[PDB]
Amino acid sequence: RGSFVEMVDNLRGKSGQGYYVEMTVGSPPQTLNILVDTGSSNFAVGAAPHPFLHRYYQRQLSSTYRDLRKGVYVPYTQGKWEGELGTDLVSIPHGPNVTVRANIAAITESDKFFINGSNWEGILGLAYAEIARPDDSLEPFFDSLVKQTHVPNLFSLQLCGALASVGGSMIIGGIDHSLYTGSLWYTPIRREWYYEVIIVRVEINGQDLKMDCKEYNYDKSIVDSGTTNLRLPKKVFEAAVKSIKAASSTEKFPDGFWLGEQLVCWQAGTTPWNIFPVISLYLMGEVTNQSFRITILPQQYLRPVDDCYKFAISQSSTGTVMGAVIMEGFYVVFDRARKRIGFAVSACHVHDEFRTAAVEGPFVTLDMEDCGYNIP
Ligand SMILES: Cn1cc([C@H]2C[C@H]3CSC(N)=N[C@@]3(c3ccc(F)cc3F)CO2)cn1
Repeated sequence: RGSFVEMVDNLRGKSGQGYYVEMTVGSPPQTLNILVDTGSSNFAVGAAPHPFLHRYYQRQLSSTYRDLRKGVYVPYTQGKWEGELGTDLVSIPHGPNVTVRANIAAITESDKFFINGSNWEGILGLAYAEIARPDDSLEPFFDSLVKQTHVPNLFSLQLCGALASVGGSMIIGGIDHSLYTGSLWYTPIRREWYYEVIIVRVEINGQDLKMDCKEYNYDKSIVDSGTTNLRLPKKVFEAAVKSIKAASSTEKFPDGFWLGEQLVCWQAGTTPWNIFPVISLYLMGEVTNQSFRITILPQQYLRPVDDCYKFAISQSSTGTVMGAVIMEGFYVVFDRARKRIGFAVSACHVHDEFRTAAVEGPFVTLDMEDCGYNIP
């Protein structure tokens, strides 16, 4: 359905600084680079001359700007942004040939939000209204896009990985079959807030972690393009590291490396990928008692920083976060229309002659509903 040439390679970025898409806001159009984030729900752009910014939204130059006369305050774990709500006309030059009236938070103050040295000036929150700030009445961009146009209620992301430049594709309103190999396998979206999914089993080199599956999703598991690492609940991180250390034991590394406090280096071109295990996440499938598994390589979880690397699996207190470490192995379809997320082997994933990332199924998995966490 099935080919979108003009949207292929519409994402850029720098290692660890996120993936961005070009957008225009206002009349006449003001071009801005916007970080693509499936982990949030606000469209928010710099609107004042912060030193780190290449450019910013100048509301005084737009005839289509409309003030909502309402502020928005967004503290989060690692920083904060605040702004003034309004609406304006928005387009995506390397996206669908449409213009929509969307909510825009004009960022007037922030802390640890913008990245010194990055090439983006705003964020595109692609998740659902439930988690939008200040509340669910502030319609997210994608919802406005689907309401105002005939663009189908789906988008897909191919994040390619390799400060080294990164690239990828955001296919808005469809799937591009050239971006993946094999078949797409779908997992249900548990609830429409974050893109919440259920992990039913975890294996390290095919060796099951043997944990109560509720631990894998404590307190949620999400698909997040705005996070670099694969983040795991503390207990799961503890078991995964123990197992990865055991499989990779032919070479010893300091405790700091596994905690991300130190790097590891090998003479350029000699990285011993073969000693590092593959990581498999089994996800809840579309049918009762049926699952599938996605498998990533050390090429996804050992990130380049003499070839030096950071261990990009880390502990979380906010549940599993399937960030770029997962997304870079796969073509990911956010099939909002059918409340499901599809995964297929990415045609751009980094691998070697011995192993490739994989999406396999079906598998028989019982009691999968018990894997989801519920607040008592
Ligand atoms: C629900 N909600 C998310 C939020 C925040 C969480 C942060 C960190 S993780 C992420 N995926 N996006 C954010 C984020 C991502 C990349 C970045 F360079 C700066 C950021 F702030 C934006 O939404 C606020 N409320």
